[PDB]
Amino acid sequence: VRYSLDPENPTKSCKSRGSNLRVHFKNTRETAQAIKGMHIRKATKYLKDVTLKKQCVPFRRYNGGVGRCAQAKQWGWTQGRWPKKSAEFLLHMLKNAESNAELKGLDVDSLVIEHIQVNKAPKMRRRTYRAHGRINPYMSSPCHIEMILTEKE
RNA sequence: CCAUCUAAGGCUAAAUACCGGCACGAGACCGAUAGUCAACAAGUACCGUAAGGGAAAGUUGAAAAGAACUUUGAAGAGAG
Ligand SMILES: [Mg+2]
Ligand SMILES: [Mg+2]
Ligand SMILES: [Mg+2]
Ligand SMILES: [Mg+2]
Ligand SMILES: [Mg+2]
Ligand SMILES: [Mg+2]
Ligand SMILES: [Mg+2]
Ligand SMILES: [Mg+2]
Ligand SMILES: [Mg+2]
Repeated sequence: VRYSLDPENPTKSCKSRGSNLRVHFKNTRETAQAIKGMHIRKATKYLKDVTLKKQCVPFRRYNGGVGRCAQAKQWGWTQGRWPKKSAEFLLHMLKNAESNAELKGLDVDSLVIEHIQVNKAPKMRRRTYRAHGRINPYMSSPCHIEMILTEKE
């Protein structure tokens, strides 16, 4: 499969990908943008402590109705959240990428997230029941995610 | 006055008609939202107590040669 961005050199880079993940697209996009260029260990720690609710993911684009929190100051924002499902999905994929690098014989401790991208996957349909005998959709919003790690000093 | 038939009984092929049926041939027609509703397990799924109503849906590749094997993950799912 082809990636949206090609790495500057394929020798010092590893790739990971997932499709039709059953996690919210907007939450996943926000937490992916939160970890756009961190070191691998830093990103792992950040996602872990997001799950334990010690640091927040700032919601910048899809922020309508998102409440304020005190941990967005360190991001220079006002609205932050703690999406643990997307955090753990990204954690699993980061682990997969780390294993990928260790297979390709890359220095694990020098990897940074070069390119991360979240798309919208095909949606799956459910039904909800409203007043006066009416039915509206109950669609979910899965996502496809790709990630590239690159050796930097 | 003329003209023309012989009712109240019966039979009779051909020339004529044919959006059903069997078997065929063709077209300045349509080309999968078109052409029959129906190119496909279509009067099927499904709805209505019933009379009845009634869809959506074609295309890998020349050939499955349909991805052995290694690796991360519980797996989906990935990298080679
Ligand atoms: Mg409002
Ligand atoms: Mg209801
Ligand atoms: Mg009701
Ligand atoms: Mg007579
Ligand atoms: Mg007679
Ligand atoms: Mg007769
Ligand atoms: Mg002829
Ligand atoms: Mg077409
Ligand atoms: Mg097609």
